[PDB]
Amino acid sequence: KIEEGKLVIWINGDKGYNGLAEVGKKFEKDTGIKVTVEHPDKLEEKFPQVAATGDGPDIIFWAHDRFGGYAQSGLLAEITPDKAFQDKLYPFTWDAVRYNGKLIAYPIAVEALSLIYNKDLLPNPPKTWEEIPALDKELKAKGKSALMFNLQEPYFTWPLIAADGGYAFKYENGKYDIKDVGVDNAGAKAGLTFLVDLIKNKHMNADTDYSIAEHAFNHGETAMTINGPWAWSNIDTSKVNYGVTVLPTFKGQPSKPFVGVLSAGINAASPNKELAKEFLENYLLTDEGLEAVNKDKPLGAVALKSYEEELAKDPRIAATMENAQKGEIMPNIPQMSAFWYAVRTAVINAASGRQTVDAALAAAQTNAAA
Amino acid sequence: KIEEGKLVIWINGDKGYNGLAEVGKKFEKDTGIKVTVEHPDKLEEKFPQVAATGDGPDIIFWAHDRFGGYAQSGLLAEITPDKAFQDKLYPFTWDAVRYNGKLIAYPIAVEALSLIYNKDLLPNPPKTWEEIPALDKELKAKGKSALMFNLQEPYFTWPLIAADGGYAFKYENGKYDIKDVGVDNAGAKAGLTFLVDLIKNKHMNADTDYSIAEHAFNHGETAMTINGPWAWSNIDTSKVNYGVTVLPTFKGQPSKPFVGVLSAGINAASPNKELAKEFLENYLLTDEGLEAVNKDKPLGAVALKSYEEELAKDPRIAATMENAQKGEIMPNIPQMSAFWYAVRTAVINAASGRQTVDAALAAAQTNAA
Ligand SMILES: OC[C@H]1O[C@H](O[C@H]2[C@H](O)[C@@H](O)[C@@H](O)O[C@@H]2CO)[C@H](O)[C@@H](O)[C@@H]1O
Ligand SMILES: OC[C@H]1O[C@H](O[C@H]2[C@H](O)[C@@H](O)[C@@H](O)O[C@@H]2CO)[C@H](O)[C@@H](O)[C@@H]1O
Ligand SMILES: [Cl-]
Ligand SMILES: [Cu+2]
Ligand SMILES: [Cu+2]
Repeated sequence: KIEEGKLVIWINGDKGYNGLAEVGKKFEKDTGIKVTVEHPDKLEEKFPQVAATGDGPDIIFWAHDRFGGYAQSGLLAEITPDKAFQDKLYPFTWDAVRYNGKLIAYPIAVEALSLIYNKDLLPNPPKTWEEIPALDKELKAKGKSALMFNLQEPYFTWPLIAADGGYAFKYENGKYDIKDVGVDNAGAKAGLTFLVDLIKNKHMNADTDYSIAEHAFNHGETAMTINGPWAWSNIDTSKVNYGVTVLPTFKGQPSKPFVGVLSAGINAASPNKELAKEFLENYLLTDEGLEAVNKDKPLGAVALKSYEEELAKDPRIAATMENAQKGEIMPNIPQMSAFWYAVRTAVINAASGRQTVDAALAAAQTNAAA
Repeated sequence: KIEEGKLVIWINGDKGYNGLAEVGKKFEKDTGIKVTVEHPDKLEEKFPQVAATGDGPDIIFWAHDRFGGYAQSGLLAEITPDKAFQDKLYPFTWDAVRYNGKLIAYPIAVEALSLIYNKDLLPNPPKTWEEIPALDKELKAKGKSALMFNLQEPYFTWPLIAADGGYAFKYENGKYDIKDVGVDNAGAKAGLTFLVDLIKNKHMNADTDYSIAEHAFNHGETAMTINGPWAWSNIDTSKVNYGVTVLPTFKGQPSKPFVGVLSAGINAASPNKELAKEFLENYLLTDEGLEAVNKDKPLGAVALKSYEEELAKDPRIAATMENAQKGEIMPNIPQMSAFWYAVRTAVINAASGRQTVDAALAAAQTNAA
């Protein structure tokens, strides 16, 4: 079970958990309540397992797409901000955390992937995916590469897969049709085929993951990476002269990243719901609370209107929002976990050459629709 | 082709490359010759590909096991230390880089994996692999795990596989029989099966890699990890109260890590062979040079006698040598790269459940021979 009189928070290890811990220290200084911030592996998978038994964190942070599943499984407390508090956050961010008519988490920030590039190696970033092999040929001659990014998580490859027509679930008449999946269509096939060709022609390696790409970019081994706002801090530290910009187009069309709203849900089994509410509304979701987290690892475009307006002039955030507008907000429906698992397998199997692109996506299509 | 009048060095990203760069800056300061230290991805695969076309770095750092393969391909210059310099290093480290009667690299340091444990979480670490499932169950109740280590590179799982009888190439009377491969015998199958069982029982995850394990240990999420001396610097930084100790036994037998001698080879295509020799003999392989590297990322037990003497009181190094004594120094023969590729595939396939242990090891056996 969950311990009373304190708060346990889970957040992913790529986020500003040290900053969040500082907000927690302030909370403790004011209320005497200890806040423990943890970053378990696979937390988005563990949470539903442990929460069902009445254990786990008081508060879970993740992108909003996971939350409908958690809500449908009875794992989340309905949140009860008054109208005054609601007015403090952008309406579209509340939309991301509304499920079956109820608010099931507090929205924190809007995230989208951008192209990040080393201005020393590449003063002019490429407008198109198609020119990346040419850039890589140039750079390979200097002992570098053009582009490295996490190929192990479909989140990162999705923008390209979606560009020419791939989609998750078709929206119609105000709801997602979970039986209409867009993962094995011509557009999705074109996008994944391009990625696989990049690997076949040795411009990328199938096993490149988050840490490998981050290392390479931050040590100037590769001219570009694809990543979210949380990654800017480590780049700052590495002293690389970087820019953040619109993702490359594919077949003349915008890459379409899936947009996540980082959100904080309260465990239905928590005996500290009021403390969790006070922490989130009166400490984290303030100018100063968001600053503490953002200073650790940037959040993106925060849900709090006041602080968002303050940071909006940041060109990196402008780029983030440009990419977000070109993409689509993720659904929060329970079927999303099945979608992501299916596409994850498809990309890994196609990238490694274990399956053809056609075979991989045909299977994912079926798997995603249950 | 390689640029004349400078030095390009490749070394793995887990080593003290910044320390090495400092030795390089000292070289440039004294000679005007710029030294560029790089740490490319998959450099042990990269080097032979580019060196075959006469490009690549002037100097390549890797464990000695890969060097016999490079030499047979003609990718390395024979090196020419006088006897006075050779006597500066331990004969057994020179043995590791002797191929076809010739010295094909400079030995730098001796590496072996040890068990690293969080003293606060686990004051008395387990002596056996067999007690790990019960330890994990107890720690899981506390929100921790018992053990996380890199399951993606067979280097890290080899000690368990070799514990009860597994081996690469039969070594008899001072010679390796490249036809007598021990990767699919009862011992190796017992070892790998125990590993796969840990995963099946959720005590470990098949996808755990170097970064995941390092993060978990250095943030106190797991009580133990398995790693080499290069890892200690990041643990120091993390403030985890750690100890370095003997690997757990399996079926009553010591884990048997493959011991590596970090070594520096000179590209046969380098136009700077003399500069490279100078940098290596007169700058790197000195108490000051090695200290610079070691202070960045610990080297282990260095090949240079004088400096090894000076660091030998370090209990972490003593534990490293105790594990090394229980293991086996790697062969340097050309067949090693085939051996490693085959075993890596087998461990990953068995761990993921894509193939049975028996089938994975049988394929590796065939591929390695
Ligand atoms: O890759 C599938 C994965 O995508 C998204 O996860 C993102 C997350 O939104 C970001 O905040 C960041 O942490 O990177 C993650 C990808 O590694 C979905 O939110 C997640 O449900 C899904 O499994
Ligand atoms: O995993 C196979 C791999 O094992 C050894 O590589 C070690 C290396 O010796 C250490 O210095 C350290 O870098 O970790 C490596 C494992 O990731 C062999 O030397 C290497 O040939 C082999 O592929
Ligand atoms: Cl819907
Ligand atoms: Cu963590
Ligand atoms: Cu590197």
